[PDB]
Amino acid sequence: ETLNGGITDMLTELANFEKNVSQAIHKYNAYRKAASVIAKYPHKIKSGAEAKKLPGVGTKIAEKIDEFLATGKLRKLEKIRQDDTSSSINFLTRVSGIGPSAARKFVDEGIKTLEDLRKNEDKLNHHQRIGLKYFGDFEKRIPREEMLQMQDIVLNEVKKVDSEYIATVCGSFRRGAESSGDMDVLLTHPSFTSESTKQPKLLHQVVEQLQKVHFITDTLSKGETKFMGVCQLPSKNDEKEYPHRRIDIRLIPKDQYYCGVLYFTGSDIFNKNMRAHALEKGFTINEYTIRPLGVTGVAGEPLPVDSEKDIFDYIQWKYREPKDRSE
DNA sequence: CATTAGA
DNA sequence: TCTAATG
Ligand SMILES: [Mn+2]
Ligand SMILES: [Mn+2]
Repeated sequence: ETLNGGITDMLTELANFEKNVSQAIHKYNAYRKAASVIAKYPHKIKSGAEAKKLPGVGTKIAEKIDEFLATGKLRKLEKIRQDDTSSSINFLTRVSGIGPSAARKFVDEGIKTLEDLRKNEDKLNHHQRIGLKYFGDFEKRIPREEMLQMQDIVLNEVKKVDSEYIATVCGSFRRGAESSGDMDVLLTHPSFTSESTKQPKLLHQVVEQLQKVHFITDTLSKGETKFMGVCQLPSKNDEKEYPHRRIDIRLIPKDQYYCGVLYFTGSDIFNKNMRAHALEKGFTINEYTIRPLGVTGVAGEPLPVDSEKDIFDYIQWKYREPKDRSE
């Protein structure tokens, strides 16, 4: 957690680089498993060979550890850290819609900067076009104060269109959190569930409503169950306008909401931890259901959930307020 | 780990 | 269709 900090940190720097700049999935995958185990190691790794003893650690990585242990730096790390090309990929990538793939391609063509990005807006698809348009705002964190306003609006329309609609703003926001990165609204309705063959409109309707009133500004991607967009709070009695916010709305068949919801609320740890328990407690939990574990090894049969309660109950846990889903 | 765009 | 990208 800190005894091996630098070693894992470097390892990650390296890993990340292969995966992006180069196309070294293997090497890349190599660095992480490596970084993964040394992290778990209970003792200050004093040397190559020492780490070396570990699974995942080969000759190449050890060697790196040696140099870094020896001197407070890594050359190869130093070389990349400097290099404009790799530098450029790291950058372009920030644009919503630009993955490494395209990052590299652009680079190749010579699009390195944000300006260059503009002068060739044509080279970019809508998503990436929007990404660029909202580049500053896309980087800015969302104040709960703002999150509170947002959520207010959504909930209002949703209901206006259909009273039968169930919506949940999940994530960090849900979990109390001071700021959040983008809004995630979980959505479900009674006339939609596991079997009931769709009702795309179910998604569509609201998407519209939101737009209609100007909450939704742009569309990043929209399908019959998941829409990805951009939103914004009505700029008051002028002198101050609101940054553009990433927002994602998803349709869920009523019969999987809470698992769904439960889930998204996290925290990643809480999840796992919750999930680990369900296992002893004779169950299985995953993004949509929870099924009783059969002794033969495995077993199926989705239990019936009406609230985040039912689930706790199931694995007979303490119902944990989202506030404290922290771990 | 899955859903949407794209070309 | 595959491949990319966000989550
Ligand atoms: Mn979020
Ligand atoms: Mn999101």
